[PDB]
Amino acid sequence: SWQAYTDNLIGTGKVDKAVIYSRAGDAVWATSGGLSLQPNEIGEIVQGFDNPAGLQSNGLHIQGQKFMLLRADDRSIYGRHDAEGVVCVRTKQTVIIAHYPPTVQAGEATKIVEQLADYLIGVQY
Repeated sequence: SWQAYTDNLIGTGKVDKAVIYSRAGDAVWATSGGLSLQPNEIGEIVQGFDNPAGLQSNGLHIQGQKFMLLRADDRSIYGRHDAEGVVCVRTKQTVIIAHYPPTVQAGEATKIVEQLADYLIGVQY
């Protein structure tokens, strides 16, 4: 029920768009809210989990829009563009990317996406 995860994320209202890619970033397993990434944009994000150097320099591009990297480790990468942002989290088999609008506080968006990541990870995904 990959679709249930993304739908339930946007259902919370803390995230307005979300996509679950395979870890390799080569397959869309679920999408909600029409978030669309170009093949190279998803390639940059996937790599960034291992080496955020590039993302620190050029920024995160989501649908052509540029997001500044804020935080980045082996599992999470957070970005911002004015009052809106993007949360990218890598699990064992997927890469989740979610967008939150200006009407939402980064802390709430982040927490809800991270909680899905906790769930999938504890279940081998």
